[PDB]
Amino acid sequence: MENGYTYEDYKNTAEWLLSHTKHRPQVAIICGSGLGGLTDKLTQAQIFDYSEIPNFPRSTVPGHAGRLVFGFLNGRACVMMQGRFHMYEGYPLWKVTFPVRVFHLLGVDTLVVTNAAGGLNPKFEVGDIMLIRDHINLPGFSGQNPLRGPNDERFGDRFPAMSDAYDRTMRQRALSTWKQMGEQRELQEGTYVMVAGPSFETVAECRVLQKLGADAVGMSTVPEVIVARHCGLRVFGFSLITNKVIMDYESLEKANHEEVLAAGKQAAQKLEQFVSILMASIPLPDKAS
Amino acid sequence: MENGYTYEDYKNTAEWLLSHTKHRPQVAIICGSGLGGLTDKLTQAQIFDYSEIPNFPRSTVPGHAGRLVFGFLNGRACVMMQGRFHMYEGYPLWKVTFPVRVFHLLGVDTLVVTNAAGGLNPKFEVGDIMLIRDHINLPGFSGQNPLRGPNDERFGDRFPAMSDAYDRTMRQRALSTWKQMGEQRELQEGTYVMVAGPSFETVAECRVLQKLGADAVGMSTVPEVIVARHCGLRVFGFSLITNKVIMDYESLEKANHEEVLAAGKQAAQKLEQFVSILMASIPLPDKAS
Amino acid sequence: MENGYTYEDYKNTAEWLLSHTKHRPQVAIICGSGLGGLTDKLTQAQIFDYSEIPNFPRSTVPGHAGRLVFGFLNGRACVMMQGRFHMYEGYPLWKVTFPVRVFHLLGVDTLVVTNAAGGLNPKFEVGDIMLIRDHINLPGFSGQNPLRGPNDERFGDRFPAMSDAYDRTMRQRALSTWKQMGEQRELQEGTYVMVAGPSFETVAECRVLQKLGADAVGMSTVPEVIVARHCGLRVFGFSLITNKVIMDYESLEKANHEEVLAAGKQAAQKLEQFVSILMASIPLPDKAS
Repeated sequence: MENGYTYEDYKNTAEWLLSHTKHRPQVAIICGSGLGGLTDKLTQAQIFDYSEIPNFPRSTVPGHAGRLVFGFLNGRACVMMQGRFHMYEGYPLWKVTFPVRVFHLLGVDTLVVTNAAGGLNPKFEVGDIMLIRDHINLPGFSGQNPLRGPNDERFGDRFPAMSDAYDRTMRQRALSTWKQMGEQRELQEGTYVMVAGPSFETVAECRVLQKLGADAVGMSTVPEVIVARHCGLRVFGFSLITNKVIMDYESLEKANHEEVLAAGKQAAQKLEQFVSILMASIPLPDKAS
Repeated sequence: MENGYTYEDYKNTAEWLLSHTKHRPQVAIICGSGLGGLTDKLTQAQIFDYSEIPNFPRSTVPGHAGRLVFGFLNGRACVMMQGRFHMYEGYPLWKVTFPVRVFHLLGVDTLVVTNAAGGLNPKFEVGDIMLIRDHINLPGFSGQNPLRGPNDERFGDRFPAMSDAYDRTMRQRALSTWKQMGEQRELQEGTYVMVAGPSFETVAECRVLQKLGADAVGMSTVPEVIVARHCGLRVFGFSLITNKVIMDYESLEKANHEEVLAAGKQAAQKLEQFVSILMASIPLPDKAS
Repeated sequence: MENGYTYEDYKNTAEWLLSHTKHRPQVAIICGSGLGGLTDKLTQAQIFDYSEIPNFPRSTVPGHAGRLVFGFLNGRACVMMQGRFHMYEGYPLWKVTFPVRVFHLLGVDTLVVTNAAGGLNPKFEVGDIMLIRDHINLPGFSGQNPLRGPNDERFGDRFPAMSDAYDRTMRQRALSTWKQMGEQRELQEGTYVMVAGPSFETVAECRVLQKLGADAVGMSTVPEVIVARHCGLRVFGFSLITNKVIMDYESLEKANHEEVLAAGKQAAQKLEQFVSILMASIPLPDKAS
């Protein structure tokens, strides 16, 4: 089953993208539930809705918010994805991941991946920010992987490693910075595990997920990271912790992400600022030092 | 990948169903290996084979037993599914689950799901009845989920919860009743884990299944329960324990479910009676108390 | 979803195979990364490239090495598969497994399955040979199983067991023989777990894989074994251990299988010799004793 997308298809989409924007971004950022809020911060912002870009997986049903805004965020030139794509939505992983491949041909060397997890480690408060340090791809344990097909050496190897996925440096460099800004609560670090399907994890499941030694759980970020690294992109990311998964038999109270009122607002604002002062710590190709 | 079934398709099938039967059931029951034996108990029984109902996933190869019999079981009006459908049989989960959606439009508020598991908890005898208390969907950990596609708000939310799947009340109300009837052996309670594929679990696998903290294992009941709850149906179910999965290196004796002689007969008879005196404990919409 | 291959399709391919070769093999061997090296050992060797056999899944992109050579190895008549097929390559499991079914109709009663794993047990050196003793099919935990469809009683049952997969005798008979030849290092024994997708296991993943109690990991050998046993073939196999999966945060050195220089040569040579003196321990249909 090869990818319905042929190399010329990306070429095409990059080019296009590169003939409609005087902008050459060095960083792609992927925005997650209640986090497209970061696109307000850009400067020289230039917005293109998927619908409009030649082969772009167009968005489904949930709302009018999902487009590609180019701009300037603190010194570095970025591309930002508002509204990503998930497996639950019906998309083959060669669709969720398409963006990353074009970003490659734009000329992006770094990618920050945001998301809003469920925490599973008993020391996490809704509000927390977790530096993804690692992942657990269950979907991939079974062949649900974006690199599943004939390989495209123009993209990468056949068997890329992942010990290594989320940069040690941008991870040290992130840790330091939370010093810098001198924040209240701590900037967690843990493993991120993915789970596909839309319904939520029951309680035996929350317990497997936790015995597997995961700290947050969600329905995104691993496909995109894998094919990001396949391509040699520098990857680092964070998780906004919204829920706090029940590992005991009880009457859940909970019902939202950010919908309620400050749930995503409050905690989402701090990561948006964090991500924004981090642009500064990301090496600049012109390594003219 | 949306569901090959469009809302009008259910509408159609319900209607039909509702213009061929003077019966309006308030309970659907799903019968599992060696348990269609319950349809003998109905009264005012009205039988319709799948083949005959407009979009109904028609049955495969194993035998002539698989149809939909409406009737009367102890006071409540039920619909009973003799011979369910599995993933191993080749069916997308939007096929295994179709029935549940029509039951929805029939006007069913409750669903009991029977099945015959393998026990994995070292205190279970073949014969036992386990109240499923919870589940572990491995198939779904990877995107094999029935809610995988664009959502149908007429059916439900996008991200339904499952902490909650198997009613606390019908579960207390079941526990009590085994008192009532005053039975010999005890009515177990545990977690039910699903596994797709037809071949049986080897011995390292039986051990993962058990470390994951499951108590019974099978190849059904989770899809149907998930989309049952998606729809706000009251769900409760049981497992008949037929085998007793080997977690040590040895020469299995075993070879059947019920095929042998009383294997499914004996133990299947008690659950059929149990299910039958439970109709009485299920609330009656006319809540005229 | 039935198998795109209909019984007449195998018939056809066997026949063909059986009208182009005066050879009737009693053993199929499946060769794995850096192990087609065994075909040099045959005698009366007769080579047929996939491309050429009527329905044979033809090979992809990686190189010119992948064909079916019949011959004579120590007394027994074998068929040897140079270059197997994987899920990562894009193949439905009814494609990876096709070969096994024809071997069935050739008249093969035994199958040895080679492969080159990653070791996960902390006592294994790259170089080691592990007698697969058992398996963990994650792909199958989710419905990615070769027996997924309508059953073909001419092939087998519906629900075949696997406690039993890798022969106790050929396993004792193998153990003894490493005595016989009197080898330096020991002939390991452990559980083999499969994982699909091409990229490599990160470090939380290596830890799940190991908590699941696996000892080696790879991207082959379980489909083929399952449908081999479905068919009542005697199965036994080995793993060549090439890597030594990182279960700690560190800077991997590693980069190859056999590519480097003696990595696959050295260790691959010993298994090829081992497999070769084992032909002698495999019962001979003419049981004229």
